[PDB]
Amino acid sequence: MATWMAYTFGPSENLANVQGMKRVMEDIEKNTGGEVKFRLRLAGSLPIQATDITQAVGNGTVRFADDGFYLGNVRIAGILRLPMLLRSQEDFDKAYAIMKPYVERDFGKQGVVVLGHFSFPHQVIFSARKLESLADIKGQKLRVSSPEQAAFVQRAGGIPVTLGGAEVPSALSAGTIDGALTASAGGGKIWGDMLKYNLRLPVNYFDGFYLVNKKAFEALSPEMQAKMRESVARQAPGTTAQIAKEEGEVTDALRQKGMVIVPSTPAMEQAATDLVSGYWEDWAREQGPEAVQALAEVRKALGR
Repeated sequence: MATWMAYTFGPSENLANVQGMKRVMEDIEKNTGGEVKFRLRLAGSLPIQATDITQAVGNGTVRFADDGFYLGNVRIAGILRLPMLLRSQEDFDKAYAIMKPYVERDFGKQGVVVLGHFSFPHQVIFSARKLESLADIKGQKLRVSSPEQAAFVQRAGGIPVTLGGAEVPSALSAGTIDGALTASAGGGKIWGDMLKYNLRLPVNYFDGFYLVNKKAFEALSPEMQAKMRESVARQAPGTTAQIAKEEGEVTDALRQKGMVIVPSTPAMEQAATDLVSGYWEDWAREQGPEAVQALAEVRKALGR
């Protein structure tokens, strides 16, 4: 009875997030007995910039999407990416139990309902320079993807360089950066011949939400709403799982290629947390009273 436009921030079909999106949509289609079918378009195939997916879902240009660039529209969710704060999906779950009402409220004001979440692994640290400890970060120029990552690197005595993934190769060859915060299955693989050390400190997750147009979703019968929710809840962890399996595989491959892999340790994590816990509170004050309050609750729940 309907075919819905779907969009993803993934630009090609080989990506684990895109495969996961397909699994979510397949489950929805089966579970609704074909009442809700999808046509998926990949990133760039529609004139929607990645940071504008939430607005495209909210106005119905597309009806369903994954989005990892929602922080511009849902600022209070930035707690979930503060450096060193979350160490596990159990930590995410604890934090999100607190964040959920704020996040659902603010997506809802913008015409969007949240149906699920998945995660990439932690962004960790790679460098062409020796990097086997937190002390080794000092004076290194490290590409970062956010002001929150910049704040971590700066606090660790490094020099953050905000660069997009595409500028990284020539930056490495020219020596204007030494390294980058990224995942093995992200930049690690494609930049791997230009990197030698990997300190697997769990700096922050990159992540996405499964988002549906609120008006289209609320127009479904109660039974079809529940089926759609069930399907996304069932499949979302599989997206996280596939991405995590690939991260492990690529890390093992990088080891065999000669990447020096330095695992994080409890002592190292504690030291790193002590460098940024103060910044979390500064960040929250900049974001306002709700962020301050929510952060207090999250920190109580996580014990850090």
